[PDB]
Amino acid sequence: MRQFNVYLPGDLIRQVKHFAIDRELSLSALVAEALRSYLDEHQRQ
Amino acid sequence: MRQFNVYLPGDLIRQVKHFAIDRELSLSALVAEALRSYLDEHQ
Repeated sequence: MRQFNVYLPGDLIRQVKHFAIDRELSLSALVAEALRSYLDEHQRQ
Repeated sequence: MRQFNVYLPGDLIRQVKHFAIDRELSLSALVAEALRSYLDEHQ
């Protein structure tokens, strides 16, 4: 795993952490899933 | 806005970065949309 750094709205970051807490997910796992799901959804040729 | 630091698979990071290049997005815009869409769909 490598370090990934990006600017986001502070309230988005809070919503993501809240969501992780409710599903007992690590941030790394949740964020990875959200990114993979978006890339999958938006893939084109 | 604020810095968000998280550890991810290196190959996913590269994939994300390549995608942002091809779609002419900032990483901030891309990541924000992926997270927002994920949260939106799953609530």
